[PDB]
Amino acid sequence: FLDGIDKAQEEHEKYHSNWRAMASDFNLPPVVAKEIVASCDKCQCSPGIWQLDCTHLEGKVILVAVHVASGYIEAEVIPAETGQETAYFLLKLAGRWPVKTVHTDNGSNFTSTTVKAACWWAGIKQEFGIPYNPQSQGVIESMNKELKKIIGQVRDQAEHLKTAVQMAVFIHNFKRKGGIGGYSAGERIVDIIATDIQTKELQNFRVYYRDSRDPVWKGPAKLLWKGEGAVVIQDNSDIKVVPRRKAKIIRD
Amino acid sequence: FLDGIDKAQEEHEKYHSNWRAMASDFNLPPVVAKEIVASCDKCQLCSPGIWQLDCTHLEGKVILVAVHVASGYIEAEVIPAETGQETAYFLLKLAGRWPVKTVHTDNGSNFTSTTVKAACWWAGIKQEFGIPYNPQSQGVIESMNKELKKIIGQVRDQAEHLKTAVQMAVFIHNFKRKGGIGGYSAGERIVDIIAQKQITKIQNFRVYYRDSRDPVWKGPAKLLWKGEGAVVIQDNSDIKVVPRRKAKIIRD
Amino acid sequence: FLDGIDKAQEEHEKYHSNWRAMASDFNLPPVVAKEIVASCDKCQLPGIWQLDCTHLEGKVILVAVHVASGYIEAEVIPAETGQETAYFLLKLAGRWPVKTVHTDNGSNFTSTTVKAACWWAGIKQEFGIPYNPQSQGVIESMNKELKKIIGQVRDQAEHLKTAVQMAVFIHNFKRKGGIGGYSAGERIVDIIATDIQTKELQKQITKINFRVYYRDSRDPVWKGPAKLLWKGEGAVVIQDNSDIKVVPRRKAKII
Amino acid sequence: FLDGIDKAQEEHEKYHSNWRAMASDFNLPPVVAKEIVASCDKCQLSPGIWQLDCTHLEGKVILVAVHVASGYIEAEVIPAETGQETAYFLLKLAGRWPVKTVHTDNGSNFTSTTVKAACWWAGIKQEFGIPYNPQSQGVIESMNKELKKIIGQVRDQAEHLKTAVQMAVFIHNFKRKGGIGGYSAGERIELQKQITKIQNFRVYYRWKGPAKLLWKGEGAVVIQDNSDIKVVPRRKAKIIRD
Amino acid sequence: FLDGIDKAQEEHEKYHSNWRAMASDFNLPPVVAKEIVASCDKCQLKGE
Amino acid sequence: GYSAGERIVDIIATDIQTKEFRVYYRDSRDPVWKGPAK
Repeated sequence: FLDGIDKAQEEHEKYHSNWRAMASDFNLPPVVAKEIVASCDKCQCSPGIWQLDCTHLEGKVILVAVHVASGYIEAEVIPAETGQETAYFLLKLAGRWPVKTVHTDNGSNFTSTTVKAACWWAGIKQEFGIPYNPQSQGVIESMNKELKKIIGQVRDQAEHLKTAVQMAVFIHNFKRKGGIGGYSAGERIVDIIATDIQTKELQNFRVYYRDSRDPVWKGPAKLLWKGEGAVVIQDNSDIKVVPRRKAKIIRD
Repeated sequence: FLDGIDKAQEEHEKYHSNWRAMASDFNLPPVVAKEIVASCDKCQLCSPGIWQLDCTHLEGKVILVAVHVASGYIEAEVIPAETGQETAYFLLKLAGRWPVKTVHTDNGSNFTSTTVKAACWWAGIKQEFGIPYNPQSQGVIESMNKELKKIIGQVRDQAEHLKTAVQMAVFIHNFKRKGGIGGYSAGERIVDIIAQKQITKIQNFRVYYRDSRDPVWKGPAKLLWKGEGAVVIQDNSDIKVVPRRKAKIIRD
Repeated sequence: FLDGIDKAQEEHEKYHSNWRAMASDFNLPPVVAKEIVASCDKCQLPGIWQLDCTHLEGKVILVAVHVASGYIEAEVIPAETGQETAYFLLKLAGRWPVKTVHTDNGSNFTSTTVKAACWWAGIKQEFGIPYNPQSQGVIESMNKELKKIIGQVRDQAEHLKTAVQMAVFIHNFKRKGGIGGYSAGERIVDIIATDIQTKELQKQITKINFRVYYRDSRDPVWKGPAKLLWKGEGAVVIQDNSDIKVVPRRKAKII
Repeated sequence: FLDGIDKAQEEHEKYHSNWRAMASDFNLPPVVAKEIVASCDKCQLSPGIWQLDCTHLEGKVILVAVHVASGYIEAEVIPAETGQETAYFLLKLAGRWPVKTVHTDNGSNFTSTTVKAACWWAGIKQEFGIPYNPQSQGVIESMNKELKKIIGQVRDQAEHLKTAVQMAVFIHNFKRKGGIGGYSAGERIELQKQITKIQNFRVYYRWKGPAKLLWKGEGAVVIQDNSDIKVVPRRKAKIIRD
Repeated sequence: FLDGIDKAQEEHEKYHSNWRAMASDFNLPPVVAKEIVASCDKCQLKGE
Repeated sequence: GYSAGERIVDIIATDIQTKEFRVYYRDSRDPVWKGPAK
């Protein structure tokens, strides 16, 4: 495993990624894997949802996007805060992935005409203001701070801070694997989108829910699932989880 | 006649069928079709996955014929010789076109040949020799043999070699002769008859866990059921429900 | 058109694609999509099949593929003459309802026999480079994968032709994959049943044909034919060259 | 799963299909599924393969990234043909997909050192010349022509190429669905960790020599000794870590 | 009737004879003669 | 043809059915909330 040890050490010389990742390069139990971090001086929901934000590191404007469900990053140093350039970058996000809804604030950096045209052409919905759960915004701001610490480290390696911003984007996409089972943002992204296509396909049995309180039976309800203790059904826009011994079964 | 009726007459001269096409597809009145068939000298007027096979001779040439019980969709090809090896090759060619599961023969020496058994194995085709155990196909196999012989009796004027005339007759009997229940050509009916996939579509569907608070936690769920206004997904050791607005579904 | 079809047309104006979306996602009948691409100045462009050849181990192998599902029909051909390709194309035409075929301009397809085969069976053929040779690249990649398959199966078959057939079947049924791990057979059957239902849907769509001849208003002359739009008791609405008119049924004739 | 194991092994005796398929017959995690290919004599043998190229249009330079395995095309307008911009674009590529090896046209702007530097610190390999598979060789130019044709219609709705290029890219990524069954390029576009976790254990069974451990189920312990796979009950063997 | 259909059409492009005239002259089933009239644009001159 | 008694039955039932809090409208477009709306 000396080759694996050398490879993991080089990886930390380049990436300083999570020790959970480096356990893979070591191909060794965690006890040694902690040593690379210990010795390291700088160390020791719908798939179509995205959010856009901004930060002002070192007097420059950095606009960052995150896929909420997986900790993915898409970022670019923007020359100016004008809505025209944000429109171009939102065009990029929309082209590269099937993005359905975007959560930003009400500011003119997003309510400008160009952004509205971008959403109109690409087919994206946007929210303007405070989301119902600003803890997600707090999480992405914490991610912004972690990217900033990352930058405070990488800037030893990049002559231009913009390039270090990109370097961080990639480090967090792939090298910094963690959470659940130590997975990179790329892995979660890919798993989520494959799940999404299989769920489009998933989206011959109908049920007459037997409302014994009348007593009466409901009409041609659909069977969204036949669990073990209950049988979900949908009735127009309402989804009523019926009792498993009080649901008729019609085979179509 | 109308351009459509003239085209139908030319299609008759091409395909030796009058009533089965223009009376049904071309909406010709029955009187005109009856007059045409009167003038036409060439117009003398179970367990899906179950096929027959048989051997026939004509003008010193051997023809192996594959039939379908469930709609009378007939495949055929001229054989160089009655030997078993050619029969095995033809049955091979059969296997890849439709999910053949069990065939019945006439216990002939060329069919009891070992190589036939070998092909039936490595393809996965079962042999049920003797006569079929359903009192419809027993005379139906010979009736469709007679039908093919009669079709060739008219086709032969447009082919000097049987090797092409046989395919001509096969196309006629597969599509240009439409009848039976509502006037469905054998090919159509077999489309219908052939029509685990849906289970395997959703086997690896994991879900980004959220809840009614609309969070960005995106826990490592497994999709259990979809529909009726929400989802049913397991959360580690427990079970909950989430509206469709959240709980993004991805492949594992 | 329907709100869905109007939305599809607006999405075309937004995205400059007609057939790839409304024919597949919006379940539009192929005739309407063809009419739209014909009218679409920005669109220069189940019955589609392609035929090709390969020269594995010094022998000629001619392979057909159904574009929409990854199906295979192949046979080791004794020679490259158009006579035998005519016989095999006869086989393809008999076995499935094949409407159009995409090959090259070579004499292996422009020979007289192939033209007679298309004439008898009712098949159209393209000769040359298709507008999207990436499909040809895909089928060539499939040819290479069949060749790797052969490099493996030839441990099992005494005659390479038989291994060619074995591969045909393996890819038809056993090698299920894509979308939800489906065999070429499953996709083929789904597509053709959907095609039957779309013929029925096209019939019911075109129902709502009718030539209407009518006496115009104050005009002694009868005109027509106009397209019928709506038929009440006593009156009809008619389309006479993009000019909607309302005519009492006493002054109209519906054929 | 012994029935599943036998079925997958027979399938390889007949088909030698992808181990990804055989994971289904096994109905088991990938660690065992790799073994059928590993033991297969005709087996035990490129997604992550992208092209890059430079194009010009109306006096503007456009760098285009393609994917061989589905024709999913990325692109962006470049301020100038210099190498540094190319390195920045390739950087931006690295973080979106696990790019592993790219091929170029040996141009001076691509043979520039900074391109090599970026390919290193990201971990991207360069295979210059022309691709060694006779599909992408004409496919790269065919998709270049496709992008040019798409722009030929897009241009009426964008006065600057910098936006028209992204318009064409979104069209070619999703709004053009075709190929096998009509799948848009975007749609078309753990086991090793388990293998690495267990490959440091040695098993002594019945005592016989050391064996490579493969699985540690609930009722058995599958091993591999002398290039042969033997199932033993759990109590009949001892597992130690080396 | 194949012979008579071609003749009745030629006579109809001159005379526009109604369907009974074509059926009597060219020995036609009433449905065929009616189809000849029906597909004439110059013979559609009466409402219901 | 309703005698006064029946009509008054009807009127008083209508009356009881007709017998049968301030809000901050949350303008998320800003996002912002409105004042003491009634």
